[PDB]
Amino acid sequence: HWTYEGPHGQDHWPASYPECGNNAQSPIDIQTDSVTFDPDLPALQPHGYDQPGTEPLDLHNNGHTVQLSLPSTLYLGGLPRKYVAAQLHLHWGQKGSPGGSEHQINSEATFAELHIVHYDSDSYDSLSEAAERPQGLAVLGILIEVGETKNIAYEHILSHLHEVRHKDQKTSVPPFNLRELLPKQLGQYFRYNGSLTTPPCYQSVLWTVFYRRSQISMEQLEKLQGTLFSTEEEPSKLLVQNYRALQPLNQRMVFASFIQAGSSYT
Ligand SMILES: *[C@@H]1O[C@H](CO)[C@@H](O[C@@H]2O[C@H](CO)[C@@H](O[C@@H]3O[C@H](CO[C@H]4O[C@H](CO)[C@@H](O)[C@H](O)[C@@H]4O)[C@@H](O)[C@H](O[C@H]4O[C@H](CO)[C@@H](O)[C@H](O)[C@@H]4O)[C@@H]3O)[C@H](O)[C@H]2NC(C)=O)[C@H](O)[C@H]1NC(C)=O
Ligand SMILES: CC(=O)Nc1nnc(S(N)(=O)=O)s1
Ligand SMILES: [Zn+2]
Repeated sequence: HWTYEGPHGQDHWPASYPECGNNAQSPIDIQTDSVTFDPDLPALQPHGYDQPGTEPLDLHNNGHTVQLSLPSTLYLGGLPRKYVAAQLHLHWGQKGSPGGSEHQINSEATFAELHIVHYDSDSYDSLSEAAERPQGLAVLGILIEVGETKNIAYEHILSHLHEVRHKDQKTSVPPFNLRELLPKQLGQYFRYNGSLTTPPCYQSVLWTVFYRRSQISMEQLEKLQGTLFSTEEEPSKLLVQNYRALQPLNQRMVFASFIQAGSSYT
């Protein structure tokens, strides 16, 4: 039903999904000269990331992104509640165009963004249930840029895109070290209250966006940008530009878990 572009595109989401028009939405542009340092923000502590179970993980092209199911044995230990892993997925732009990430830092987008989705199992029994509640979800956002060499960790995912080119196709991915999908310096991140960046746009996410970026090769990017289709069959249409436009900060506070010399905040 909903899409990024067209009649049912993002500019029209509010006409079908009211919350998409609300005022504490995601993604946002994080301007470091406006964040507030919070010395009490804990280390994230991803648990079980190195070994996401022993069974093959499902990889699904759902027409809007490619999504990897994750076992609830993985969870984050440094949050207000116990948030267990449910899935991760990606947002990107398109070959020959700039951008592709959802969040921006100091008004600069990167080529793609990885979202690892967790939900509060202390309070709820499923991802879908938690997705509609206040701080029901905790999503980790990793901005992805292009580096000089192939990133093996991301390759564990990218090497399977050709198996799920059509919307709704699925394939299997052997467990791999998920920690390697994360950038360096896990201790430097931003934290704010936001929402799902796709319809229904529920304001249920406690967001964590890392300060440092992960890097994939130029070739891995082109592969991410032009393999999957948004269609179930012919004619085929490439799944591209699946990132939502920036949403107004609307006076929310963005907190930083770190501070350094020359930080634009004190
Ligand atoms: C995302 O949005 C949520 C919802 O708005 C925010 O949650 C609120 O966070 C504030 C923290 O600033 C909470 O208010 C403070 O509560 C302190 C007591 O905390 C305990 O008790 C509360 C209430 O039962 C619990 O929610 C909490 O978990 C603790 O168990 C008070 O000590 C604070 O008062 C002091 O500071 C104020 C300044 O605002 C002074 O005026 C007071 O005199 C005093 O010095 C304050 O009341 C609030 O309870 C939270 N609401 C909910 C529903 O959780 C998140 O902070 C926000 N996250 C981000 C990253 O933006
Ligand atoms: C059930 C569930 O997780 N739905 C989501 N919708 N958008 C998400 S995102 N892009 O904000 O991570 S997660
Ligand atoms: Zn996402």
